[PDB]
Amino acid sequence: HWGYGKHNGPEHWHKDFPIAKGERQSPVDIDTHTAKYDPSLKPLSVSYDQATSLRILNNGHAFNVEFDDSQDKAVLKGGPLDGTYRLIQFHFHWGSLDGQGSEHTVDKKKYAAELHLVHWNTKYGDFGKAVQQPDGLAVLGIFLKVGSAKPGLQKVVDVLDSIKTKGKSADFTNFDPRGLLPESLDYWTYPGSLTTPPLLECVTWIVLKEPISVSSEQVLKFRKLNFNGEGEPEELMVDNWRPAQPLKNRQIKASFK
Ligand SMILES: NS(=O)(=O)c1cc(C(=O)NCCO)c(S(=O)(=O)c2ccccc2)cc1Cl
Ligand SMILES: [Zn+2]
Repeated sequence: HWGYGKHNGPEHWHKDFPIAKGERQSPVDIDTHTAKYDPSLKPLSVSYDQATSLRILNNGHAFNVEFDDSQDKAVLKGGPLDGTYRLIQFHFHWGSLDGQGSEHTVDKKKYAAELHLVHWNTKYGDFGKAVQQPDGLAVLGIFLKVGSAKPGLQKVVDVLDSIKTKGKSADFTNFDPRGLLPESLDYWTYPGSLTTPPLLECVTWIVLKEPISVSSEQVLKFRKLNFNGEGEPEELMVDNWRPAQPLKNRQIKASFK
């Protein structure tokens, strides 16, 4: 039932998912001036050499690229984390226009889109168990701006025609997520939540400072997807982002400056 419209969008979610109004909700505005530099923070370790993508699915909220997470093949560690998190999926949030679409903001600035690489803590054995724990997930968030194309994104953009509507899925193998990363791994980090129902408070957020640029034609192709299922009235999949939530009793830490 939940989604992103006037009658079922973010402002409604708390009815079905009361944690919506909880103490560590995501996303947030990152006020770069009040973020605390922490010189005890380690470089982030992104080991994506042997990642195995399996598929791509339109779930009627976004598209998820799924990975085989049955072995330590694509892992995040270091940075603020204790131990090892395995990549399960990535997806994006984006706008109807280039001036909005990101979930986190930087000094109130909205980017065209935001990439989420979702990982789970191996101490909990799998994803379903991890989401029930306060340190279960680490999500690496990367901002997209419109400018030069990202060559490494094009394989994703080119398959979207095949998964236009809610419930459609395609085989999607040999996709290399390293091609979606910016040069720098400087980051902000804070404890928060899933940004979509069920909104569970289980995420260590790691948000990269450096955006990637993607072309207008690449993001235009994301906007051709549909929230509706095949043979329902067409509703373009745009503005699938939750706005900034109250920081409450949290400090955002920076790995830089
Ligand atoms: N946005 S996010 O905080 O990185 C985030 C987004 C989703 C998500 O896929 N949501 C559905 C569409 O985005 C998930 S999920 O647990 O795989 C899930 C899938 C489908 C429906 C609900 C939930 C986990 C995280 Cl951590
Ligand atoms: Zn997300």
